[PDB]
Amino acid sequence: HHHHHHMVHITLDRNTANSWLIISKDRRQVRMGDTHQNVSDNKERFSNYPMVLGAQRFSSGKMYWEVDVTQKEAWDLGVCRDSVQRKGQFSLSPENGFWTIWLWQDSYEAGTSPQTTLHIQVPPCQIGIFVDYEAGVVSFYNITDHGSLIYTFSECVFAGPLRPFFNVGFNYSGGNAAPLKLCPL
Ligand SMILES: Cc1c(Cl)cccc1NC(=O)[C@@H]1CCCO1
Repeated sequence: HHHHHHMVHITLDRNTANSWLIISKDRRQVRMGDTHQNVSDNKERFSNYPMVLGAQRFSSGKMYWEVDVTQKEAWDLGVCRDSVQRKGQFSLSPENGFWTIWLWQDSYEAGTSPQTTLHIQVPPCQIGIFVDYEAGVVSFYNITDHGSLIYTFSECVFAGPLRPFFNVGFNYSGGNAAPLKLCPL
């Protein structure tokens, strides 16, 4: 791809984080803590899952950023509506305002309803995310494999401002403590 020139500097929004997340001082890294992180509750926080939003809101144009997923067993990445549900149980789907991919149990899947199997030959250590607001496109790229396409959501009905979306995943196994990191431009 040749999307790198629409690069945007994403930072994480502490106020949206599940209360067990630890966001770095530079707001570019997030990991699951081994307990509640001593913050007050608020209506923005994702309650049921280890999720957080980027601070930036996008309502036009082309945007591109990259995320490091090295040595994680589970995660979700993409974009979502600013108005997505925060509390209780929900599925990641375009109907619920999410355009995402994930790793779970040694398989990669796109967050369609029902979910779509991804075909990845080279497990990615860094993921590129491209949004074209006007075109209604969200695309994912394998930076480890020379930028190869992972998945394109097209005919997207955003229906609102978009925010970068992250899930560090559960760490029941003890093998998923590693952070998500926003990679430099
Ligand atoms: C923080 C969290 C949410 Cl939000 C949802 C489900 C699980 C967890 N916690 C973990 O994955 C690990 C394993 C048990 C102790 O923490």
